[PDB]
Amino acid sequence: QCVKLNDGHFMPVLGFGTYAPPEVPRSKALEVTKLAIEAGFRHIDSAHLYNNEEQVGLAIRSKIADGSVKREDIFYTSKLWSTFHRPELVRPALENSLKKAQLDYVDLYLIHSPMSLKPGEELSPTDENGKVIFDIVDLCTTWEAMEKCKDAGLAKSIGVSNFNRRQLEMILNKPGLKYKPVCNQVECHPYFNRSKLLDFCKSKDIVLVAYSALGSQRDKRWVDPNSPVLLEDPVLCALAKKHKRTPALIALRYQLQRGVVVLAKSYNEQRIRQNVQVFEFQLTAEDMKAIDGLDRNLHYFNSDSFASHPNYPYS
Ligand SMILES: NC(=O)c1ccc[n+]([C@@H]2O[C@H](COP(=O)([O-])OP(=O)(O)OC[C@H]3O[C@@H](n4cnc5c(N)ncnc54)[C@H](OP(=O)(O)O)[C@@H]3O)[C@@H](O)[C@H]2O)c1
Ligand SMILES: CC[C@@H](C(=O)O)c1ccc(-c2cc(Cl)cc(Cl)c2)c(C(F)(F)F)c1
Repeated sequence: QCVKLNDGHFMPVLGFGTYAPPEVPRSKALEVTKLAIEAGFRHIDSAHLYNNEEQVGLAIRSKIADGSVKREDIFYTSKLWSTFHRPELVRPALENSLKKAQLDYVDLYLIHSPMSLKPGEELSPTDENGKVIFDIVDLCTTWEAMEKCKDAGLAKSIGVSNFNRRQLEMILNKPGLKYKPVCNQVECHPYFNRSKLLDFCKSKDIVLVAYSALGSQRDKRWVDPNSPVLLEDPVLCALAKKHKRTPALIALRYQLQRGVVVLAKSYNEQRIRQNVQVFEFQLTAEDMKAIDGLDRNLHYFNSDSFASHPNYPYS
């Protein structure tokens, strides 16, 4: 139930999203990560931005101390936040994540976003008028510092997130490139299937990783409340009736059958265990076709602040 990356390492096909808005107490992240591991999740997706590596790190070590799982069985993912894009800031930001998560290494270390921000300890650098402050960093130099982390054995694999094709090509055509990004974690779901980008990554042996596969958490901070609810789609519901499954299981299985590693966030014990039921059933060739036809080029995250960034991936 794993896929081989272009560096030889293997990543579980289903991953547990660990982001919850800050209004949720951080103790929940420690509990649901235990429930997710008990339910079958081995791939755990986190980030320095999420502010939960302390809790997710303890939940991993707890379930290891239980004997329920071993560290090698767990595929931990972290992300380098935008404020730490400069080369001298990459390795310090990774070992800080390692120190907080109580880990000697991360399985996967990502560039969280190509939209560089002003360097500093603050994650949302704001100016006097409410503007988020942008920065100008050559991401090829950022990637070089990621390569030094993989050679230092602090990240078994390295990759990117929220990169478009041309932003990927910039890395792929970098003189002196030592490692290729094993993955590119982007927003992907039946409404935003990213089919064109998916064929590009497959032709370079880059694993597409779908976040907001269940249509996101719909935070009013970033999501228009008038956008359609993904899991209330008539086609996904009608397929949920046909396979006696849930609309969510249809959305996750769709990504698995098309070669996309899927993430699934949930802070409810019953919906955590229900998500691993994605391995019990299968969709026909027709049903995969029906889901492909729901595409509407709709990304649920939309903000005017980032849309003026020169590295804003969408257009
Ligand atoms: N690289 C990036 O830039 C990036 C961006 C966004 C997200 N991510 C990662 O991807 C993960 C998932 O993305 P997301 O935050 O948008 O959440 P999501 O996977 O799209 O899920 C959306 C909502 O669906 C609910 N849910 C879970 N299982 C369900 C089920 N069987 N049936 C019905 N509803 C279910 C969950 O609510 P409940 O919690 O109440 O169960 C969840 O809030 C995140 O946690 C994060 O790790 C990465
Ligand atoms: C809050 C959750 C967080 C996570 O990583 O889970 C997250 C969600 C969405 C985005 C995002 C938003 C836009 Cl509008 C465009 C794009 Cl490309 C990406 C970002 C990012 F990358 F901006 F930081 C981060």
